[PDB]
Amino acid sequence: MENFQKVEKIGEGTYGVVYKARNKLTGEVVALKKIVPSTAIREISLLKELNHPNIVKLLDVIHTENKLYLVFEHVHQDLKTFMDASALTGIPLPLIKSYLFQLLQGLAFCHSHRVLHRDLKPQNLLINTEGAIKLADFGLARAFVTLWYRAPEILLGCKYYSTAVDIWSLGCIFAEMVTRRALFPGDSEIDQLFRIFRTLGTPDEVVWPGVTSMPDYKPSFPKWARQDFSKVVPPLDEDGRSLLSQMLHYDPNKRISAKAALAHPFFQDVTKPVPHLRL
Ligand SMILES: O=C(Nc1ccccn1)Nc1cccc2c1[C@H]1CCCN1C2=O
Repeated sequence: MENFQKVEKIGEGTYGVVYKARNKLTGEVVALKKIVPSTAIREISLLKELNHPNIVKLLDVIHTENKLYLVFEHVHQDLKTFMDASALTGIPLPLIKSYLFQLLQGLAFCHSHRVLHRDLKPQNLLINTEGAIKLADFGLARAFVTLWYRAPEILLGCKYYSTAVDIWSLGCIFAEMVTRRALFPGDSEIDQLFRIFRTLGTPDEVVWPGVTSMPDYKPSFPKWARQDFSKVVPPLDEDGRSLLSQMLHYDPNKRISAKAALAHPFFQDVTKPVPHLRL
């Protein structure tokens, strides 16, 4: 719109292009997402009221000339760029633990309001100079291609997934921060499923009741044995490995909720360290 001066392209998701921009009427720098179904307008208005320290604030919604723009608060850097900048030494454990803890508080808040993210990835986790991290793009999937973070139930064709899909994605991110390598970098839906099966074991009715009756399950899937987590995420300690194994349970009903994960022994010594970032 005319009240906004675009400074540059921040990025672009499936739902649209994002720009860093200046709001001439306030002078504030903002993240402007250019995306209209009445249903959408409604759902979005709801997201506007959801306020929490670990969620990127939706400042305003501009439905104009039959176009839809979302104006969000701007946050200094994304987690992916910080991970790449830290690949030689890795992110310090105390910061990994602070970031996971905060992300769980945000997810717990969202989940209590029945809002799922559905597409968590490093690119949409934003960090500031003060040690905080925030979830961006939450609620949009509902409102309106890396498969690395997708829960198995989505890959198997389940249409009514729950809050548990977000815990799965967070577990994959947790592992990636620790080892500095993506946990399941599949390049197609089937390759993704198979990379998951090769590490966690092909699922069956014992570990996942109902799995064989999922829309895309095939009796012909290969049968791989489960690997030990000590091999998958060294040097994560045993408390960290136990929390991770619970976030990665195959059955969505057995997967740990964001709320219960906040009381896990892993977080007993959390602190809030300030990162070493270059903007
Ligand atoms: O504030 C932001 N900063 C930033 C910095 C570097 C890279 C990306 N973003 N970004 C920001 C803020 C609100 C919403 C969105 C974003 C970007 C991140 C990926 C997709 N986008 C969104 O939908």
